[PDB]
Amino acid sequence: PNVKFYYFPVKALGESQRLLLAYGGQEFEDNRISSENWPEFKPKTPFGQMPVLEIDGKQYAQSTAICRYLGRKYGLAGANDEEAFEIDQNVEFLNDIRASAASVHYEKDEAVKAKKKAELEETKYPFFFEKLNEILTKNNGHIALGKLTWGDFVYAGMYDYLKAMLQKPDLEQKYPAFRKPIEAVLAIPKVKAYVDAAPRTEL
Amino acid sequence: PNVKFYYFPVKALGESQRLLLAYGGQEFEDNRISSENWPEFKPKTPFGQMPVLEIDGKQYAQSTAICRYLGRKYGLAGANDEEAFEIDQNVEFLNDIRASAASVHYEKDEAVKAKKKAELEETKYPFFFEKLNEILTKNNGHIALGKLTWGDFVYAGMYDYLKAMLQKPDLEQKYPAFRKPIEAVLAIPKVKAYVDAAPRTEL
Ligand SMILES: N[C@@H](CCC(=O)N[C@@H](CS)C(=O)NCC(=O)O)C(=O)O
Ligand SMILES: N[C@@H](CCC(=O)N[C@@H](CS)C(=O)NCC(=O)O)C(=O)O
Repeated sequence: PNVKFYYFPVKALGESQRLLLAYGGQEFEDNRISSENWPEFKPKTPFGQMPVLEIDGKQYAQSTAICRYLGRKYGLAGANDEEAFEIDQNVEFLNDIRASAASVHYEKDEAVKAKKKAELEETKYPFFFEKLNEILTKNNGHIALGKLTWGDFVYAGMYDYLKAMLQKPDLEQKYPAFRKPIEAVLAIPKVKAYVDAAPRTEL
Repeated sequence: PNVKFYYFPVKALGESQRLLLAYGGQEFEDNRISSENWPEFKPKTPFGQMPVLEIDGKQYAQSTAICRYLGRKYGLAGANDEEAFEIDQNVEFLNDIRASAASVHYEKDEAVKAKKKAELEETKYPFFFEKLNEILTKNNGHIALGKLTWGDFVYAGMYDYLKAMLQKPDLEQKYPAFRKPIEAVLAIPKVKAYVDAAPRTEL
């Protein structure tokens, strides 16, 4: 199909779709829209945001919903309702970690940012990280089902952005499992080939 | 099946599952766990939080993932991948509105809460509400597909909690469409019967 993907020139919420498209052997226009040019595209999007995936002229918005749809098309969404559920479940936990980190990162008052961070360090982060370590260990380096699923692509796509927001670049020294879903996705030749060819960004 | 649902004695994130179970004609133990007793249940949950749905001893956590699963079991998740996608997409937009309201509501510093609110009033809320009004209008009073789906139950379950966080109890005076998904769910006899029999809470 004619496929076009629209997102900013970063990984953040959109890289997981690019990686999923690479997995599926689906060639696509990687439309990396600069901040300066974005406003001319914004009213053409379903909700006024990116990412947007366009397939034969039909637009799909909302990052996780797009990854789930691509995961289903590429056989990465489990074999029945209960398996599909587990992936949704573990990805929704990942989104809580992202949301908690985002609440610190996007605080523009450096003083309030500082107290929010301290508070999360003692009350949510330790529990999130131990829980993520349990899940990655239970699933042998994967986010769900003990094998490759679309949830590994969501994890791989957002991992650096998460780390940048957590302000622990050194996260995976205490938790070497945290690298494993990325390794699983980058082990896939097509995906490795796309990543080797693609720009790098810090988030 | 033997079904048990565990959540706090409020609607917030868990009411949508109770309503979906009522729709499905699935009798269940509505286990409303008080804050004071919660800690004894917390280590028995998959992630250390509620809601948790237990079916024949197997636990399902993560609210949206549970609603999607129940929606699929009850034929409320569309008829193909593209329809299922649209529901996921529009519910993920709803979650952004919730997340934005939550960032104000859970601010414990009343001064900072005040500036965050003012900032959202001029920069995200007007766009969210117009966009939600468009979606509800396009879909004839529903969150997606122009008909009843599991996304209407998510909306119905969280609507009061959202309003309490937005600090616009008067939301649906400017936007009478905002009441419609609730009307669609409450029009269903089993669901109306459960709601008539169930406790009321302000969120
Ligand atoms: N829930 C949406 C969130 C999308 C979102 O926040 N997009 C941001 C970038 S990561 C954006 O388009 N900002 C531009 C704007 O709002 O004008 C999704 O996951 O796709
Ligand atoms: N992403 C989870 C969030 C669950 C959540 O935040 N649960 C809260 C109540 S709404 C909770 O269990 N708080 C108790 C605690 O953390 O000890 C979901 O949607 O189910």
